[PDB]
Amino acid sequence: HHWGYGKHNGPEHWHKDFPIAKGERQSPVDIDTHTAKYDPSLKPLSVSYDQATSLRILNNGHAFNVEFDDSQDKAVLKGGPLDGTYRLIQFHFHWGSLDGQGSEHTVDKKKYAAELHLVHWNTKYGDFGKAVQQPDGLAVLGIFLKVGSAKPGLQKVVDVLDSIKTKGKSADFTNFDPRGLLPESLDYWTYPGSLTTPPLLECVTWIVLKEPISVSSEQVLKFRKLNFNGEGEPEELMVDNWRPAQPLKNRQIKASFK
Ligand SMILES: [N]S(=O)(=O)[N][C]C1234B567B89%10B5%11%12B85%13B98%14B%1061B821B326B%115(B%12724)C%13%1416
Ligand SMILES: [Zn+2]
Repeated sequence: HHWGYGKHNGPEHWHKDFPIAKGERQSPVDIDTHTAKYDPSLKPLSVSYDQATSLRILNNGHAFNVEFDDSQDKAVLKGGPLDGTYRLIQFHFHWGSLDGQGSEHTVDKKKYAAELHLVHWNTKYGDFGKAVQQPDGLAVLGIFLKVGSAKPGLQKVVDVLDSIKTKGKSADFTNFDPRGLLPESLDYWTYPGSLTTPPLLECVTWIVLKEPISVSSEQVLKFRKLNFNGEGEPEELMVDNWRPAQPLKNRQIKASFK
């Protein structure tokens, strides 16, 4: 009886196996733009993805994951709220069954069609597994998707999804440049939170970009043809793989922009 997004194993059940689900710094959260405060102590954000080496794309039964070679300092996130250097390990999306839902973070309670998460670990901790035992182990760059014009930098991902339809399937996915998934502006909000999936670990410095990227209805429709189930099992479309907003508790959301 594994965790998932259904009625009997979804977000309202996760706390039974992962009691940190009811913790003091869970994600995602609603970003109340009027309560968010500009923070002059934030340094410029540095997203340095020129040398990123992608390896593989994987359907893990919850999302599709594009995985990178993180054995050297290549694709790194620095600056902003971060102390030190965080290495890109993978990215994935959360999306809806309909265009009106799919994001995990919300903005004044607005839900976007999807949300991209670029996951990075703090290189002072040596490896990802050690980083996830630290309160500043991870940084996730979150980017909202709205439906409108196509995102040409996404199409290579969309086009390989047919080959990883079911849980456990993977495909080679080299030479993919995640710079093509970024909006023009790096204006962002930041707060301390958690992974939004089990194990829900409270390691994450969240950096959520204000500017969404636009993707086409056809692009997102292809996300929604993936399957949660494995090959030869009854078809359950991979849709609505998002956790809703959690209590803000004793936190403040800071803005990089005035
Ligand atoms: N939405 S999230 O980025 O908080 N969680 C996604 C994960 B997938 B699995 B991979 B590993 B586990 B799960 B957790 B991070 B990485 B990424 C770790
Ligand atoms: Zn995620």
